[PDB]
Amino acid sequence: RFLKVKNWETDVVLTDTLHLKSTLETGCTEHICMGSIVLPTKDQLFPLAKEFLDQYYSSIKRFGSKAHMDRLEEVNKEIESTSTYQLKDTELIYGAKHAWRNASRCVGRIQWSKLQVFDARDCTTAHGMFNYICNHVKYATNKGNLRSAITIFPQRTDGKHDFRVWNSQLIRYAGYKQPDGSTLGDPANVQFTEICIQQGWKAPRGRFDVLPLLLQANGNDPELFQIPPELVLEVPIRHPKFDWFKDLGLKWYGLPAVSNMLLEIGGLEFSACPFSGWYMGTEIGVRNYCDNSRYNILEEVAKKMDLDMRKTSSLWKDQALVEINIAVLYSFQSDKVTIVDHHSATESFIKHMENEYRCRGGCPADWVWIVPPMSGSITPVFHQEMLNYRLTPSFEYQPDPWNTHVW
Amino acid sequence: RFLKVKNWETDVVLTDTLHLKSTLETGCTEHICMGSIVLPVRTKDQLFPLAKEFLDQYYSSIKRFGSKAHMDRLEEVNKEIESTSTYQLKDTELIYGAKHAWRNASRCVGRIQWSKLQVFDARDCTTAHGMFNYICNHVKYATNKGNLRSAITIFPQRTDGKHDFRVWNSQLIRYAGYKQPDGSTLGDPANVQFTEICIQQGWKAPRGRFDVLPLLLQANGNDPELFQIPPELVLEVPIRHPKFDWFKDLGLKWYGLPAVSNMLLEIGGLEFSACPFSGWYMGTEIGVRNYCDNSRYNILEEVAKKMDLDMRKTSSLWKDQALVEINIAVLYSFQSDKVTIVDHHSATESFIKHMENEYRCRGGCPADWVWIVPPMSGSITPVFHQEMLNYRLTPSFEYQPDPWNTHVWKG
Ligand code: HEM
Ligand code: HEM
Ligand SMILES: Cc1cc(N)nc(C[C@@H]2CNC[C@@H]2NCCNCCc2cccc(F)c2)c1
Ligand SMILES: Cc1cc(N)nc(C[C@@H]2CNC[C@@H]2NCCNCCc2cccc(F)c2)c1
Ligand SMILES: C[C@H](O)[C@H](O)[C@H]1CNc2nc(N)[nH]c(=O)c2N1
Ligand SMILES: C[C@H](O)[C@H](O)[C@H]1CNc2nc(N)[nH]c(=O)c2N1
Ligand SMILES: [Zn+2]
Repeated sequence: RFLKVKNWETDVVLTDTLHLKSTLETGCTEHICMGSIVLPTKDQLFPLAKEFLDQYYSSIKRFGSKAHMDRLEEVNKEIESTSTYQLKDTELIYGAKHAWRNASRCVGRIQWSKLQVFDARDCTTAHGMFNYICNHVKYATNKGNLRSAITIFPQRTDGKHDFRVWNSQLIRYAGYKQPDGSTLGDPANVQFTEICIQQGWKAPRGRFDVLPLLLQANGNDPELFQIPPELVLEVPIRHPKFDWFKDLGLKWYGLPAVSNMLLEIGGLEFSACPFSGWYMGTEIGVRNYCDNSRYNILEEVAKKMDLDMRKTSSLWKDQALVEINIAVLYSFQSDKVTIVDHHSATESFIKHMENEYRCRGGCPADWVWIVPPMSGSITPVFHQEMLNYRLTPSFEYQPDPWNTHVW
Repeated sequence: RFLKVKNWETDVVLTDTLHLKSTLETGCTEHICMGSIVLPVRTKDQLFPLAKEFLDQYYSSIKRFGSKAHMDRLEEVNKEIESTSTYQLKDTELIYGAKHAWRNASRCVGRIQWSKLQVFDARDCTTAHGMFNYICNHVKYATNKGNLRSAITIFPQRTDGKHDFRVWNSQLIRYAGYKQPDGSTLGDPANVQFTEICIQQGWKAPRGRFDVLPLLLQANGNDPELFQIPPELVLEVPIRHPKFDWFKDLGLKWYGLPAVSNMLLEIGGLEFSACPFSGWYMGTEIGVRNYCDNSRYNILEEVAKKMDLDMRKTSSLWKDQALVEINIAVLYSFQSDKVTIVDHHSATESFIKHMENEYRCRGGCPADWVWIVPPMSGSITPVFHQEMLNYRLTPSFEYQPDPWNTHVWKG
């Protein structure tokens, strides 16, 4: 019931009580751990609402007060006659911040309380969505000095009137299959790119073409919009020691903005809720650039470095990997675009865990995601035991909408 | 039930049916995953089912399930249990058992090799001197002048839990750790506690940075006794770097034979509390963990100093650079001296092939991702992108508490 986590580098031991307030299911059983698997009515709504409002009033130190009780009553009245309810602005802001706070896969949660919430619940059209998104992009980007934000569109109703952003991130590059047999641009985005072209996008057929947005409002068929190019801050990638690096032709965008998730607050479901913070360097340099199924540039870089690629045991992949990541961090810094390195981010996260343990009785955390994809054990999170459990409010994965939507 | 795992790099999907044979528990619940927690006297009653389960597996593996020889053995074990409260394994079953514990070790990336274990039966051993001799022979055999061979030595099983055989060293070969009055550590900080016990037992400590610890061996629940492994049997590799000539002057070396001696081997409900086993190193065990953990030799700073990396900011990735160089050095030194070692690229790649084969032939392969993924360069290895299912099969290797915590001292 009371659980301990040990840090094996420092011997520090923390006691987790927060997991008892856990609700959703992990996918693990007593017989089998699924820790590494990427994806493991009116009567339903009111307990969810109550649970949420209870934690809200408790957080503003007004638990069991006459405003608490009054609010529980009002919401129940609204559910009874309307079959849903509307959040107060204060509750929406709290819900959003807590969904980030509870994101067990997110290393960057030391920041969770600083989130700027943009209430777009008055939005009715795809055009409205595009406006709100450009405003999000410009506010968050802040000429390179990034600020975390989320923009929240209307909640699911009967689920036939869903707001969805079809893109997985507000800003991503296109991917194209070629007669050549290989892939140009980002192979992750090949399918989406074709859906764009099929909806009518004029693709420039380049390696780094910022995708158009495909916005769906009120359950209607989605529409295409190009983000104003001057709102998309991008960084050319150079190395502080290697002159030739720049000639690889590499760039990345400054704003990571996840747009395919579902925000659940008080049992209410926000299917379009793009949020953004800023990059940890490894996301770009390790995953985006070096994953086999991504830009996959390791082979080319090692070649420019004249390393011995005859034997895996020369660690040429590893040498090149480091240099790629040095260049990402360098390029972002030189251009004054907020980025954080994996040492600095994981250290801040240990500080955040300790804060959450003393202040909240725990911090749900998924070690498989929290440990950076390079140099794992030289960052402190590697040595830190973590307990993973699902708290609400939460962000949840949701399936790509093209498998769901009917035209 | 059919469980599916996906590789996110190749889109290859596998189907696990073997997790259905799993009985022991994980630490996890539908409400909490303890995937990253390091640690998440038997009855006649419980024992025959465990025996039966084991002998059913064994007899199935040999294509003799339900044979007269199968039923004979079940009856003979049944009788031996009711009569004596325990039972003895046939050599054939011991070997199979020990091979399977390795096969089932979900935290081990080296399992492609599981069927080649050399098993040394040391169940006739009665004394600590007897244990020392068995261990020397294991070391010499496993070492094989650098052409390492995997081996396990199995001492007598638990009886009443008052007469346990134990190796007190966590590995057969490890370096001493000495805590100094100024709070610094000399040698390996991981072994300070054990070193102090060896000293209290009368070991005369050389007090250098790489002093091979003596063996502390407990036979038959008796107080442990100390023994020095003959030095000529302890193969070591001085670490140097192919391009950096100053690297030798750090004065690093490491031993070639990784040999885990603190685990418990369970077969058919029997418990073997002393069962040292050994294979060969994956480079990162030494170059990443042993050298670069902050609570181990911690040489990152001193290496990056000699490399003249910019150390004023973590975002230079000075630590990541120094780490790659150290790991290059480890692999280079081992290869140069013809001591078996495997890089993390080659090891994880072989593991994926092992794992896919295990799915085809066996219906699954329990695997602990947290441990399988190497401690540097995670996602440029194929295992990072591989979904894994972790569950507990027997025969098994289990962690056990250190004996100085539990031992009744006789005097
Ligand atoms: C402020 C800087 C931030 C940093 C450095 C950061 C860092 C990260 C990293 C490295 C990951 C793993 C992502 C991956 O590898 O795909 C992640 C995941 C995640 N982050 Fe954060 N994040 C930040 C801001 C935010 C914000 C503002 C939110 C919500 C408002 C958020 C919510 C999430 C969620 C839900 C995940 C898991 C997403 C998934 O399952 O794909 N993050 N974050
Ligand atoms: C032959 C070459 C082998 C390689 C390259 C290899 C590699 C590894 C590595 C890298 C680990 C995790 C290491 C750590 O961080 O502590 C490990 C764990 C383990 N290995 Fe293997 N191994 C090999 C042979 C064996 C053998 C022969 C056995 C037993 C017969 C074995 C059983 C285990 C067990 C039980 C663990 C978990 C240990 C623990 O929980 O501390 N391995 N192996
Ligand atoms: C199948 C599936 C499930 C799931 N939960 N997720 C995915 C997206 C994948 C996961 N991993 C890479 C890719 N996600 C793309 C990068 N995600 C950035 C997260 C982030 C970083 C910094 C600031 C932020 F606001 C947000 C796919
Ligand atoms: C507390 C605790 C629990 C547990 N299960 N385990 C430990 C030993 C830890 C694991 N990680 C560092 C340290 N022990 C390192 C020794 N591991 C060598 C594994 C190996 C490699 C190659 C060939 C072999 F035969 C065996 C501690
Ligand atoms: C199979 C495995 O769960 C998968 O590759 C995970 C591992 N850890 C990860 N960690 C992060 N931060 N992001 C990822 O996309 C993944 N992928
Ligand atoms: C907390 C965490 O589970 C712990 O540090 C683990 C992580 N993964 C590991 N993986 C290996 N192979 N060996 C280890 O000692 C550890 N330590
Ligand atoms: Zn689990």
